[PDB]
Amino acid sequence: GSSGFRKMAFPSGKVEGCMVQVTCGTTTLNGLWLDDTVYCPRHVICTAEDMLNPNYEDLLIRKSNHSFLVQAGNVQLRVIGHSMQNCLLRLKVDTSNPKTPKYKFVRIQPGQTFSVLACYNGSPSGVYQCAMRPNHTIKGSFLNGSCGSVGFNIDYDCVSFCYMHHMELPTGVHAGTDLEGKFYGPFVDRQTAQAAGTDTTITLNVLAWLYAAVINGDRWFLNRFTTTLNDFNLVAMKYNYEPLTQDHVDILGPLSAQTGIAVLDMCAALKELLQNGMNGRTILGSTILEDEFTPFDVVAQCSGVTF
Repeated sequence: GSSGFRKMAFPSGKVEGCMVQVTCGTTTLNGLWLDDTVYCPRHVICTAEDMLNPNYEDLLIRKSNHSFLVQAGNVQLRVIGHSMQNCLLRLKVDTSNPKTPKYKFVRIQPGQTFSVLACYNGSPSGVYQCAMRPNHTIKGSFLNGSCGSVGFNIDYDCVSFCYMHHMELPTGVHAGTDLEGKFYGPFVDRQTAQAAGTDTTITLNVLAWLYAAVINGDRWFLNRFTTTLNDFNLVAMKYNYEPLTQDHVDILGPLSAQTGIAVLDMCAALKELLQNGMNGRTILGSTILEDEFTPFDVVAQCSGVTF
């Protein structure tokens, strides 16, 4: 047994210095501060009510430069200009962020990983690695209660801002846009049922997670049965799981080598936890199967065999 899984801590390269808080009305979210400009989700101008059907074009002409309170710690950046870029809100401040790095605005895609700086109430609370699900969402509990946080990659001395968090979908995943205000995926910045096809559980991660568990003591969930790749995916879909490809099986080769448990034998164990549940039982201090951690996040912390 263990006290839970922790995700690797990646570099930030002074990205934490570009974080500020934007407050219009009763809403307060995170924003990106570069030079003399501030970026943040435009729904910061919407009160809980104006979410069922907001027309930002008019909700904006009802705000001035005073309407916005930009904070950089105990320091306030005075808004001397405001415009709108798609779903982002552009704000011109009366000063440039001294610790602004060489950057650019790229727009990655599903599969590509990037670091994300989560902000609890404001202060930076860690940099994490996340990938863009094929449906264009991201699974991470650290983004809960956040918003307006940013994702990026570092190449030498240049920061590549590629993402901004807007709203959390009821399915537990998060939707964001690139740094031009254009959403990644069929999502929108309004309160509406739009989380269709985001409830699919990532088999690859659960498995990895299950390996991470075995590596730290948890074994009870390991029966001595087995299953074919086909007979597994049969159950995979029944419970809304990603059918596993022989390709995915390769990815889980390092861990299978380390623990000495064949990937198919780990599936027979998973298939059980899906047809019977855990029964108030636990795995790495969890009563539900986790899938926020990829095979790489696991191998990272739980090193093991070297390659």
